[PDB]
Amino acid sequence: GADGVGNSSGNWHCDSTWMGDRVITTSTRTWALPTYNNHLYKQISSQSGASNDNHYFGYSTPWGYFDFNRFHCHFSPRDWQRLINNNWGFRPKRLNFKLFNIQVKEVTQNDGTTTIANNLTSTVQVFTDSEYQLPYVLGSAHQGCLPPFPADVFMVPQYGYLTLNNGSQAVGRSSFYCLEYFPSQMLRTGNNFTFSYTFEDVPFHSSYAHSQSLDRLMNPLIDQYLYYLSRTNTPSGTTTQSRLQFSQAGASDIRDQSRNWLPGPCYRQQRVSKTSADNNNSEYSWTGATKYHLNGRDSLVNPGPAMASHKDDEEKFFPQSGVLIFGKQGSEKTNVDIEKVMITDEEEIRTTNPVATEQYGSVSTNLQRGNRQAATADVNTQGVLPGMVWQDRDVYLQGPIWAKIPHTDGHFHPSPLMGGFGLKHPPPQILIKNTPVPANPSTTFSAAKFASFITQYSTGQVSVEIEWELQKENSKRWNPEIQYTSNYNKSVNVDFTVDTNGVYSEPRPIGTRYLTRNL
Amino acid sequence: GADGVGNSSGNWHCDSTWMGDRVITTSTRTWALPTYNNHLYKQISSQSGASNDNHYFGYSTPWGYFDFNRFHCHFSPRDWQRLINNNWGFRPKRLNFKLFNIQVKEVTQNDGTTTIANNLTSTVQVFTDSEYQLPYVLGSAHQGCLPPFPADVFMVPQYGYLTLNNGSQAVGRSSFYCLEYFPSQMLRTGNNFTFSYTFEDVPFHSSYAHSQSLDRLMNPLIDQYLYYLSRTNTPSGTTTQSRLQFSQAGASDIRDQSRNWLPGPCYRQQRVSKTSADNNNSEYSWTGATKYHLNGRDSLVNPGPAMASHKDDEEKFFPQSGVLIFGKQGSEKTNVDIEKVMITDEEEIRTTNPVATEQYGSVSTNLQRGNRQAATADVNTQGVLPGMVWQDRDVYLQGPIWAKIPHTDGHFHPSPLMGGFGLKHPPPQILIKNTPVPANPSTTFSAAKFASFITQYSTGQVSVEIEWELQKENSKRWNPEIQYTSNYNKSVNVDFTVDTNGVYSEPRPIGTRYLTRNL
Amino acid sequence: TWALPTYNNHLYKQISSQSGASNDNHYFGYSTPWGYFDFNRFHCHFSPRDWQRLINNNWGFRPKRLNFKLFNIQVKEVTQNDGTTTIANNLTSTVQVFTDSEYQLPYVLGSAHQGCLPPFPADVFMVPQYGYLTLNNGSQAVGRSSFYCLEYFPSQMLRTGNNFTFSYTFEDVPFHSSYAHSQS
Amino acid sequence: GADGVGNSSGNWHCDSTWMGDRVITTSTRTWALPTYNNHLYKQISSQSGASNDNHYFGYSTPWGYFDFNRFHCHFSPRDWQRLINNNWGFRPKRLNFKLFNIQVKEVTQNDGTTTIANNLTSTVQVFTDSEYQLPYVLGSAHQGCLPPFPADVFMVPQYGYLTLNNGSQAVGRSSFYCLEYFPSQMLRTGNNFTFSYTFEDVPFHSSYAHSQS
Repeated sequence: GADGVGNSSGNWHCDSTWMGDRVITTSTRTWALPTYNNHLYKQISSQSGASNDNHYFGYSTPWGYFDFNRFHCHFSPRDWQRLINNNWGFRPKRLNFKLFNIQVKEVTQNDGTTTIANNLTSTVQVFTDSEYQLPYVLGSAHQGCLPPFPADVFMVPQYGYLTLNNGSQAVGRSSFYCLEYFPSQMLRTGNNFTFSYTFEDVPFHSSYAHSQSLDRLMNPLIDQYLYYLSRTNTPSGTTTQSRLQFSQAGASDIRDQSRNWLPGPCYRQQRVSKTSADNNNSEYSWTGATKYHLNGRDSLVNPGPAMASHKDDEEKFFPQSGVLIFGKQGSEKTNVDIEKVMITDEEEIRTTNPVATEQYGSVSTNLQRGNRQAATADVNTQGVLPGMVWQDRDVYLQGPIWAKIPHTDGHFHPSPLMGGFGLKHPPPQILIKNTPVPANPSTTFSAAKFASFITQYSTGQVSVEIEWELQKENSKRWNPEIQYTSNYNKSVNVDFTVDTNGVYSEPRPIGTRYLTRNL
Repeated sequence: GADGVGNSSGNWHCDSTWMGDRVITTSTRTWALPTYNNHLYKQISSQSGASNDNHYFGYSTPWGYFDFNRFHCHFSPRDWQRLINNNWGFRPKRLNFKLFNIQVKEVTQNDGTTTIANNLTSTVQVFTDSEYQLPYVLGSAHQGCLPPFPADVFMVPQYGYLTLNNGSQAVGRSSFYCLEYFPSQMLRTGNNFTFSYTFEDVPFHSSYAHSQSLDRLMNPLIDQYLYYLSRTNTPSGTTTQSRLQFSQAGASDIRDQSRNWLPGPCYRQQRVSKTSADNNNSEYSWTGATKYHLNGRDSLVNPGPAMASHKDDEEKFFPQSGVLIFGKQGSEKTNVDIEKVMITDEEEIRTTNPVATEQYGSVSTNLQRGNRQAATADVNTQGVLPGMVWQDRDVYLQGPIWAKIPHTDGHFHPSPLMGGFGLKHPPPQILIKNTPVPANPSTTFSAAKFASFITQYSTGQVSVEIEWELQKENSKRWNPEIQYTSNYNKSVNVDFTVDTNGVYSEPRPIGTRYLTRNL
Repeated sequence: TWALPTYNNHLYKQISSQSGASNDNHYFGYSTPWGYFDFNRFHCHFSPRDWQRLINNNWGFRPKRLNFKLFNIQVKEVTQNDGTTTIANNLTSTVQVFTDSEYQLPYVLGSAHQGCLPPFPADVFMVPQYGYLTLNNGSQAVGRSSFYCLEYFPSQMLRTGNNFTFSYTFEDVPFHSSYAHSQS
Repeated sequence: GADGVGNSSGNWHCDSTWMGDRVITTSTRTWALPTYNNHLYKQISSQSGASNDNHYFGYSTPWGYFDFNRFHCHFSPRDWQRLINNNWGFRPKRLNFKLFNIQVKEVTQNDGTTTIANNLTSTVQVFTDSEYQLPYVLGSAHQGCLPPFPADVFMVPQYGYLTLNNGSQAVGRSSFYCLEYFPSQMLRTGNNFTFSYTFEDVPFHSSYAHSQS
């Protein structure tokens, strides 16, 4: 804190710089914090009637929180292009955070019109847990981000959490956390708040696409010295007899060649098309879904393991849940049409990961003999076999930056499914509250709890700064790369700009992988 | 060794201390060592008639060995409760071992009654391999532990080993080890023996249970910004037509929400019930078992991969082999009833690992089209997919502490299946023998091998000390934890105490995980 | 977080029992405008979980030392004009606080009255009024009964930006016994 | 412990001296220790039929114990008379204790007559709790004192204890103590044992009678 009431508690830094190695990003927004719940905790549970897998049990706090998990908070559409086109990889070294210029208003509903006036003595209290002692809500891809466009004002979302349940009823192991029981900093008008954070080592995200499929690793000019079994039986006469022949695989085959590697694992998806006439007429939405079954209830697998989507020369098809889906500007919550959503497309992983809608391969069912013919079956699911390789999912732009690895005895390969950077100790949650002000107590002592409070809210500015590390590309490719370009044709509205009514919108999803590497 | 015959070679430390960080444990027992095999090695094989998977080939040595692999050796029932209730994790830093007060008796069977007298000149010889050159028998959960109750006397078990076989016949690669070909220390009455050992780094065992299921990671109060496909077709008229709608998943669904993680892998089990009337009438014991097939013979998977057992609000069911089973005091070897065994229950892993008796999930079989409806199948088995998490099995109390990782080119996540700590260099085996004494050779030279020896046995005391490291809990949970408590009601006998005949017994299994953490 | 009303309209009053009453129900005393803070109860200082390190893990405990303070004082004035009240800051108003520490007042604490700090940290509570009793005969005072004016102590007058602190040290006291005996 | 098997582990001090201020007393006895219970603990309870106030619940250990709680152990009838006639008060400042010359015999019941022979390799194990962690049996005025007359030989009594009961049945708070779970010193033939102790301040006992009512 500092001097106040007529002295600002901070300026607007809010700029982006590029040092040739690392990137430094800063952004600033204006927020408004209501009082939630009327200053009291409440338990919340699902409805009486409900599906067995829709039940939940939890609590809802008066507190509220700041979240920037999304890139578009930290990157303009132009700054995003110093990154994509020019770089193979990037990772989040370090960040910095602060709040300033806090001011608290009180409102009076007298008569039919409200009035709003400053309360200079009121306070706001803020803390960051940083010991990871609370349930961690971030990384679930909720709403309430800092707006992508710097001039908008946003509303701070409410905080809540869930724990173990049986039906709609709690179990004995379920925990209840009172946020009032942490140390926090009470901020009056002239006071300000700061903290800084340091990311743990994490591998770079890969913004390259491969220039070679795992099918073809070799030169066609030279034959292998290994043999495979080419032909099972021979035409000895008008009737064939069994004779085993062997061959060496050259450029005329290439399906029969020996290899050191296999594609990544798969957990299979249903296929649907964007053309409405192609798809079947029924509800398969839930029945045809791919699911995992945990403790007697089923849960859809929305992102799934990373897989190529539409195969080759079919754009029309995408896996049912297998992809991320973003909404356009101003889309309603429920039952919205096809042209309102923006469906992501991942074709860049064809070279390693298998297509989401097709089988991994085929495997031999039985042992052949003289009188019993061979047989085989398609394998729809694979775990990880020694000697396989894969890629991860794009981070895109408006998608999530990081997620927290659960605390467990084992985990295989931490990278999270939606995208981005798995962290064992991610950026800590920041929680904020309006301190309650009692209103006009009775003259005689009571001992009952106060039901009456002054109605008030607060507002101010918030600033975030992150340092990013870059991985440059060095490549001998002769011919030019594919780049991200805005169309040069004329239009009614420019892309990624405000319209005539002052509404900022994002036309399309933008993925991170354009530049090409060889496998 | 030291001065002897009238001077003791050691005292009894045998105590437990708690330093606030690490635990130090000591225990002392009295043992008796017979001579086995009549001082000679023998090969042993399975019976002539036998199942193809019951064959074995091996050897049986005169030597015998000390094993403490079990916690109840090192922990009383009370000492076990500063650990469980007060701590999140513990691991075995260091240990210490010694033998002392050796005395050797010789017995004469003359007439119809034996007499037993000291032999002061006889010796006992002891060694520890420590280079891991012998077959390692420990970790197979055999009998012969130090007794749990300090006042009992125990018998030292015989040592043997198995190697490659074909049928009941040996192969050419099978190895034969003569324990006489190691250096050993010959201990006479006044002599004593010691060595110490240091555990390699191993991750803490997790004595917490999770307060959140992997289903629910998020706050119900806020909607996601991601979309899923809610409804496949639309009622355009008395007949429906295909139209794709999308939706955002809030608290009213939660089965459709996007997630960054998946449950652990599964290899499925058959389900049985404790109520006798429920189960089917037949022998499915072997036929309905889950098995793995190695070199043309089948082997039951007794512990299996770690899984939750009875699901939710069904206690009555447990997986067929999927759990550990302990016997009560004085239970016979074969065909014992249901109320004699103590069946362990693992419900604490529901939040991550899937139930042992149910499928992992469902996967799409085929590609839909206009005229072909969607279809899907249940997946009964999963390997490890990137981005899954799981937990390990409880160590309990009377179960095994550690096991030795096999020496191999690769192994995934070493932790062993029964429970406890996988070690690449575990505590070395200690082997002990009675030195043979010839009896009255003939007056004329023979050159035949001696068939006649003095009949004798030895006894003494043994002491073990282990240092344990503790991991304290720091938690903001408001409401109280579940703890382990002995019932306060009156009873004929107290639990974990001797009866009226002086027989110590353990009433129930005690697992290590009570205190709760958030996922 | 607390809220302090003005009691009695800024004046002392003597109080006595009712005219008709049982001989053992009579009392004589005074009621002050002042009000007081009391935490005499454990649930103020211990959550239900923190209470379980103590019980399960320990034979005895005693209160070595304590520390106390008040901060973020703000004073509101209310206007009853018409049918609806309005409430606004008075920035120049003060609040005055003292601790006797010489044990010169009647000591009300330890009688297990209401008005503790709430057990749950998010609640707001109301500061209770202070009063005391002295010798009586029937409903009438005796000559030895004493009258204490709290205005006659030194106190600290706290305006909006001011704060208050003091600390205290317990005298030696034997541990409380949280064991039960295993032998009769 | 020390050298043994042909070397004594201690002498007989066993004397009384008077310094004009403080008294120093010493006494020595010979003991015999049987094995009790056949090397195992047993719970013990009262009989089925019994009065409500005669019920008890407890355990009986294989262990046995030394007790001198009685003056006649430490005072002859003559030494008792400097004290009484010549003094107003006395209190127990300090004590010292030891065991020595341990020898272990083994017995064979063969035929109709027993034989008894030395076992030189056998041991005896002794400890003192000193942290007061066991039930304290002493001070209940049981039998088994060191004899008053120095030439007698005595038998070491068995140890046992009681805890909470309801009827003849145990309650949940009742405790079970295994004496094997203490550190102890294992004494072979040539070994010996010692410890010393210091009394806390206690007021003198009053050996005067009043000359005024």
